[PDB]
Amino acid sequence: MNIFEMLRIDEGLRLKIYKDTEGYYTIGIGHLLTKSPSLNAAKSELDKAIGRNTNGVMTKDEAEKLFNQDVDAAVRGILRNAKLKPVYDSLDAVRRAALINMVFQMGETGVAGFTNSLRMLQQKRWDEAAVNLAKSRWYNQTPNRAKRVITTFRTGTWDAYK
Ligand SMILES: [Cl-]
Ligand SMILES: [Cl-]
Repeated sequence: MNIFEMLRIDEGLRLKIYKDTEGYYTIGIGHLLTKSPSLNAAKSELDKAIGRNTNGVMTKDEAEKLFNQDVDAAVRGILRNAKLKPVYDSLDAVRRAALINMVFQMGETGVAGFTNSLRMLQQKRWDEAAVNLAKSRWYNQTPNRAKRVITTFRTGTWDAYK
């Protein structure tokens, strides 16, 4: 299992514009298009991302492509972040994937806000961080996914995705 497969599981794959759990326009593999309420604004961000006049639909290949960019960007956002980098650097490979996932779903900024959890993960206090992570809107709004990520940090294995 790896980051890609992991996220493909959490996010799914849709080739037509759709609304995410927060009601925002999205497409592909969890690729947020816009927070605006306008579908055109969305269509417009789509065309611009892909480089062609799409009419709200895309191919698998295009989806995979945005997905690769998005992953790359998340990692890079983590590395450029003064609060995240050190966490990430201290983690093992599995757990890093968990941190990427969160970053991918919530943005660097969102994640950089879990100060306390972060600190706990840095200290390798697994059970405690898992508790702390759960006391969040994130967990309350998308509890199944949060559970998967949290177990991953708690155990350092992929069992939640098997
Ligand atoms: Cl883009
Ligand atoms: Cl969920």
